[PDB]
Amino acid sequence: MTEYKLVVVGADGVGKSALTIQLIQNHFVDEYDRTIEDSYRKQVVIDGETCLLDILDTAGQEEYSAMRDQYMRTGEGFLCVFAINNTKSFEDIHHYREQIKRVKDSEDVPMVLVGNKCDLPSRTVDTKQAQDLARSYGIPFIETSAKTRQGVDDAFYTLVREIRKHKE
Ligand SMILES: Nc1nc2c(ncn2[C@@H]2O[C@H](COP(=O)(O)OP(=O)(O)O)[C@@H](O)[C@H]2O)c(=O)[nH]1
Ligand SMILES: [Mg+2]
Repeated sequence: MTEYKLVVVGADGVGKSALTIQLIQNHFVDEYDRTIEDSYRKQVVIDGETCLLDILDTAGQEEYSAMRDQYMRTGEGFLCVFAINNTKSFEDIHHYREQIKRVKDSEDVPMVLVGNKCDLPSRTVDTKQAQDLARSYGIPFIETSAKTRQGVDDAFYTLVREIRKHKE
């Protein structure tokens, strides 16, 4: 049974926890403590392959965790999430990409740029901005809404496909 070890990163409030729970539990969580970091596991079928997902929902807290360390070290792909109504969160993305490059000592890490909250009308980052940024990195860009499930499987599955390419 293939396992994929994914990590969800991004600024506070972008929806990292909502997207992870929406994937795992198929419901949209209104409020979830911003300082809570946890791992989730679900067996799924991606493209006809049954596999295990093992997902760390980061909170970027400073107290030490040894789980945090192993997933950064052993994690195989990363979701870099910003919100489309949050210009500062899109500006924060570079910091997170550079941190992942450092942990993997590599410019080629499986990674997907996710622009969350696409159910909102007050959009300050347009698709081209985000598409230009993902092309710069050579990684996919996927629009998500944790609230209605739009793109949620696509974001997590596309990353797994990025992991598959790397493993070849
Ligand atoms: N409208 C909308 N709100 C969202 C979406 N995802 C998350 N939120 C809301 O944004 C806030 C932060 O979400 P949370 O999952 O705690 O973000 P985190 O800090 O990245 O873990 C919460 O109030 C969520 O209800 C979304 O797709 N659409
Ligand atoms: Mg959270």
